[PDB]
Amino acid sequence: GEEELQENQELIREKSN
Repeated sequence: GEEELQENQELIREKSN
């Protein structure tokens, strides 16, 4: 389905410290 983008925003979460 649409798991690509589901994951990318979680990568913005990881940008955290």
